[PDB]
Amino acid sequence: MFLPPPECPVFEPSWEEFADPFAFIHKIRPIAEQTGICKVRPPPDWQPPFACDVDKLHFTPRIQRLNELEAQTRVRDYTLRTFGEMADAFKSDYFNMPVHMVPTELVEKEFWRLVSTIEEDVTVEYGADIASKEFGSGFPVRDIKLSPEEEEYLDSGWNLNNMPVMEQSVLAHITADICGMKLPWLYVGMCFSSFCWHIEDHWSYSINYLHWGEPKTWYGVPGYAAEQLENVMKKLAPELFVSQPDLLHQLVTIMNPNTLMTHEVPVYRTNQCAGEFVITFPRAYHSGFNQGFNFAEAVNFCTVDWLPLGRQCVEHYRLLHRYCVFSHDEMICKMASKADVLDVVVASTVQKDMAIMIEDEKALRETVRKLGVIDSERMDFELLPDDERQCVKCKTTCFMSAISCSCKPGLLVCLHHVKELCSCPPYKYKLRYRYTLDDLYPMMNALKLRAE
Ligand SMILES: CC(C)C1C(=O)n2ncc(C#N)c2N=C1c1cnn(CCN(C)C)c1
Ligand SMILES: [Mn+2]
Ligand SMILES: [Mn+2]
Ligand SMILES: [Mn+2]
Ligand SMILES: [Zn+2]
Repeated sequence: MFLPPPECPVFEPSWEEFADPFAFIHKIRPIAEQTGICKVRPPPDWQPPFACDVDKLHFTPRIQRLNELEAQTRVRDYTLRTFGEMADAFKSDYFNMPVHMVPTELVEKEFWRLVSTIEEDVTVEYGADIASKEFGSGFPVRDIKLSPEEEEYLDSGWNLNNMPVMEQSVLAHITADICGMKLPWLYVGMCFSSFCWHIEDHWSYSINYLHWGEPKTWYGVPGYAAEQLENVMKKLAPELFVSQPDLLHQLVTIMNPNTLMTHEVPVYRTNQCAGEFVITFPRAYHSGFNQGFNFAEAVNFCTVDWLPLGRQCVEHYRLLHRYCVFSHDEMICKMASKADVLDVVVASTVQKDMAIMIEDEKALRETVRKLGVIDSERMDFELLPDDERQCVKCKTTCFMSAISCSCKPGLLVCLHHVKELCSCPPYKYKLRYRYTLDDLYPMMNALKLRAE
């Protein structure tokens, strides 16, 4: 027996409200961040054109078994037509019904039954990948000859290709290769194909658009309940919490929302239909499944609101020895170096994060100096491959500074883990720093000036 969570908030902005996506999100944040997810119905006039030949679109399917609490990684060939045909026949055969006459309530109820049952070993398939020449964005991009209809949506703020380059997303300024993160993912779904409970890398927002097809069912949990949900999962599925060698290597799972609700974790649901958006807020857990054959597109993004949470996330990561996707501080400094061309509100928020960064860095350098580290040299960390600049203990990506030691060449620790590097005496250690405090304070003041 399954009891559907309460519905999450649904917004129907006017064209005036809908115009600027970042302003609209900021306005709904008070409501939506209490539920973790929300749904956005664009004005009826807003309808981006979906033109597509299902025979030339091809992708490699991924296979998925559907067992509650079973571990899954978060890491053959179909055309969109053959997949679609496979998907419809599956659902149609499973229920002995036309795919559209099966109620969403029923598919939901059936999903939670089959993932629970040991006897059932339903496997399904799906597509998940970054856009490519074999399978491109569902939104119009610049390239062949576009219709005027297509051209109209080229520059839309809700065209998800545009989010990795809007200034209001601080992830745009990142000049590092983080393709997995800042580029939109494309998802081809069939009935029961499922995304396990997770939050986004670095606690970022995400936004998801269902282009066409049968709906996508979501479950969302507000950011404030994140560790509570983690406690419940740690008690019921500990194998998901054994630490992992690489970032692609995260274990996740399917878990009945009722189980979370039973343990006082607030959960909300929704059915995302074609032409609707779902937005997930920072550190809001979500999961769900598809009702049938469909096509979605999704991307992460980071508003100014997020910057302090961004800093908190990386400290988390340090404590948990989890790898980082990028350096938060390296991003902060990149923005500071372009203060003159920053949006004024952005510059203000960045300045505030940078002040915390600098006083924290000050204290850490005083601490390592009292541990006997005397020698130092400037080091351009941004030039090192990421796997070449992780703290050997906590795996954090170094940028502001690190300690090295001649006794163990090429190894680094962050300044929280000076004691974890070599067993040589302190004078053989070196402080590697990107900037001096004297370098940093003017960078921060440029941001201050820019913000008046
Ligand atoms: C079933 C699949 C096409 C799919 C999907 O439809 N969605 N829709 C939203 C999300 C998210 N977050 C999302 N994520 C999906 C997805 C990716 N990677 N994986 C593999 C591991 N996953 C179960 C967490 C599933
Ligand atoms: Mn099962
Ligand atoms: Mn997600
Ligand atoms: Mn530790
Ligand atoms: Zn460390």
